[PDB]
Amino acid sequence: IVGGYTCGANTVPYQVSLNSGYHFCGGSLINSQWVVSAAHCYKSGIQVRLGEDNINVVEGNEQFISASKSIVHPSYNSNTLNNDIMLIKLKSAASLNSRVASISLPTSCASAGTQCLISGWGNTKSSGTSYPDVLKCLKAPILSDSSCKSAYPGQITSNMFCAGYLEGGKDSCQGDSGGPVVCSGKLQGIVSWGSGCAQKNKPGVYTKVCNYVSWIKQTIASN
Ligand SMILES: [Ca+2]
Ligand code: NA
Repeated sequence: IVGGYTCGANTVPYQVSLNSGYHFCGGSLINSQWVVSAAHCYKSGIQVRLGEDNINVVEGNEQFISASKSIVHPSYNSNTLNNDIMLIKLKSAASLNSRVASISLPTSCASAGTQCLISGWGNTKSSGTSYPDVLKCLKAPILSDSSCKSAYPGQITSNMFCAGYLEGGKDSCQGDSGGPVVCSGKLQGIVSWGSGCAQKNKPGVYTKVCNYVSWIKQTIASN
């Protein structure tokens, strides 16, 4: 996250860290046994870490659970990153508590102008590399699709939306992928891609979760 602030320990209780010997992507807990993340974060041998704040120090509120199965969306295109979403089933159910809670799926899609909260353990520099150890947060609005499509011609589909600051300065970055975008108490996006981080006229691009609630609900009930 570039231009964000330190969230505070366990203030984003639905945020998860996917680890394969190191933190490589974020995710969101949707219920005791399922996590949603981006499909481009797919890897075999994932350990989901919940109740995390400093990912390098065990502070006591963490739960490390291995994934029993991963489902990448049937229409995921790794070239355009259209349908960038995947579900992960935990080997055991997580114990939900004050520090570990799930996020609710949306009943409708959000409007341009709505403010959201984006969080993650990714790079914090637009031009440089600085990876933090504690969770960072950033508040950003959803941008009109017109401004999104004008920043990226021919690349935006109906399953994506942009959020951020066209002036640059604030944005999600790599290491934040798969993580949540929550607006009004519902999970509306997943960190997917963008052009660099916090560059002018290059806002972040997110997976539009309101278009996948039926596939999500149907898939977790059958697995
Ligand atoms: Ca920790
Ligand atoms: Na993240």
